[PDB]
Amino acid sequence: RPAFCLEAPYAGPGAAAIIRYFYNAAAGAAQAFVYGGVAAKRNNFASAAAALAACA
Repeated sequence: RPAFCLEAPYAGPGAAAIIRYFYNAAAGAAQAFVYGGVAAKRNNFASAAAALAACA
């Protein structure tokens, strides 16, 4: 499992309210989070499926 899959989700400083997915390693699950539209980190995916494919 890539190390970035352990990062906490990062909304960043933007003002958009975009639904994105992160891998929650403790939950063994991809979960939705709000991304502000800038300054993304790597644990940040378009869908649950893309999160799981990278990290599960």
